[PDB]
Amino acid sequence: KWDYDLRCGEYTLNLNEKTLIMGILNVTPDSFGGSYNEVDAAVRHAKEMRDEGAHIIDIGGSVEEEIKRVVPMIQAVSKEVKLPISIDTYKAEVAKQAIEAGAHIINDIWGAKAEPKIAEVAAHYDVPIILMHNRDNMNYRNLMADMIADLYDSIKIAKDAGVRDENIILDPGIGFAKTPEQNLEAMRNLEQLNVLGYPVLLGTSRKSFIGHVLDLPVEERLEGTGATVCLGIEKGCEFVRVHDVKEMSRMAKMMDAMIGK
Amino acid sequence: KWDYDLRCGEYTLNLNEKTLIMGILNVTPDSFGGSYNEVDAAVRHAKEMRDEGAHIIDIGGSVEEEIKRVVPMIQAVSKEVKLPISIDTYKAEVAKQAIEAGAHIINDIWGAKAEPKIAEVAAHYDVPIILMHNRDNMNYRNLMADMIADLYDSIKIAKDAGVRDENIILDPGIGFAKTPEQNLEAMRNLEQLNVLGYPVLLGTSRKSFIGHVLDLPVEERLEGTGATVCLGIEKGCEFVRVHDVKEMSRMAKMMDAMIGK
Ligand SMILES: Nc1nc(N)c(N=O)c(=O)[nH]1
Ligand SMILES: Nc1nc(N)c(N=O)c(=O)[nH]1
Repeated sequence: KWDYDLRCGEYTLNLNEKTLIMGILNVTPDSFGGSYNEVDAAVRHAKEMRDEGAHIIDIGGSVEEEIKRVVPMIQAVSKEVKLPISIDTYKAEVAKQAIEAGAHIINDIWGAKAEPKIAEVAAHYDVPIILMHNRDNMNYRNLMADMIADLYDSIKIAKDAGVRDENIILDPGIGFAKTPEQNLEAMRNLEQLNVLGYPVLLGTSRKSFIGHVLDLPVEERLEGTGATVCLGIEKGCEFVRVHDVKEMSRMAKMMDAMIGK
Repeated sequence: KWDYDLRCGEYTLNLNEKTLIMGILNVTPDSFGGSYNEVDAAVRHAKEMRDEGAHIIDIGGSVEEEIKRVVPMIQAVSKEVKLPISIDTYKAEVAKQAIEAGAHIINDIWGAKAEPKIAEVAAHYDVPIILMHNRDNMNYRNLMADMIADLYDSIKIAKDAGVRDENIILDPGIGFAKTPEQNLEAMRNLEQLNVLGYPVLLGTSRKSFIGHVLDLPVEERLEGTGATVCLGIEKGCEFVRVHDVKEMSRMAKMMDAMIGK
């Protein structure tokens, strides 16, 4: 199905053998970047997730401030944990610094629209970039049609910046610029993103539309996240972005055995 | 989609609004049927499951011995918990007694093949009956083709005994007469059972094929059962048979919101 591998400098991700788990790194800051408690807690937690089945660690970010916070964690983590690191920013300068600091993948929630020059940063360092569906409004003529249109406007910016098709991963942006009923409608029609020809990452972990259905606080969302990850993998997605790495690695793995991936 | 309701004497199950959860009643016997600890523990546990989202309680069974064990639990539970009770037997006499004792549904793991007269018991009391795929051997020419053939031989016996179409629920018998690879193949092709025209119950809770994939003991099977319940509901099934009622009710419910049931 994929005729290539996701190349990440030192690490390669095969896209055929299994659903790839992206671990959401917990970034509780200190009231005082760099300091000992916040980097140490980020490392212990990247290590926990490596040990419970994560294949990528996702590290989330006032511009020079964002860099001072995030660069030290990428250095200490890339050092101490042997996994690819994605950097969660829409700022081109923050992205430049992160890959320089040791990050492998750009994770952009504005899909190169926030700051187009980010795609030039991906182009140059030749890293994979995740383009997420997002928009600054919620006026959908047709939810899925508009979604697929908007993602395509992202791919045009990425490609016009030098980005190779093989470094493009797409993401439906569940929980961004979508009512809770539009979120459930995007889950129900996720297979449509496949027509675009690119690997798909789903990020649904703990989000309010799960609590809208279940009527449950954020710490009570494990089973509902499970259901989204499963429908996700059944609908074709290549990665899932989760906080609960142990549980979702097991669900992912059972789904894989069944769907025959 | 269903143009009728599952009629159960006092209780009716609507088959359209939600995936129906069947709770597996825990039947630890006493070394001495009827006695106080075993009926009391069965009741407390039927009550727990009623409170965590179960819609049916499934009560599982030397023939006169099976009846002395199971009749008292059906009396105390039907009394103290206001849910329909299915009776898990393939013996016609055990089934007769159970419905007389207050049970609403017959749950037959031999699909009227073990003892054909069970279908006469269903016919007469006019109760729903679950016909499970099972066979005393494992020589499949074509797993799904043979499955659907064998289930049809069950429906013929049921119907020839007087059973109305509307009292027939089918079950693919995951974990019966199937290698672990055939179990995963039946999960992957579950939607085929829909051509037969009947509601489908899935029972996958904690079964060794989950541990074959995950390589995990029976008490470590929650996430893998979750994955089967989800693929199950996505593939069209109307009921799921589970031990972990709290967790699977939440998964079921999230899946329902998404698939649009
Ligand atoms: N790709 C991606 N990045 C994020 N920061 C997300 N936030 O939830 C998401 O769903 N997807
Ligand atoms: N219907 C039904 N009854 C049982 N006793 C089962 N056992 O696991 C099952 O999977 N399905």
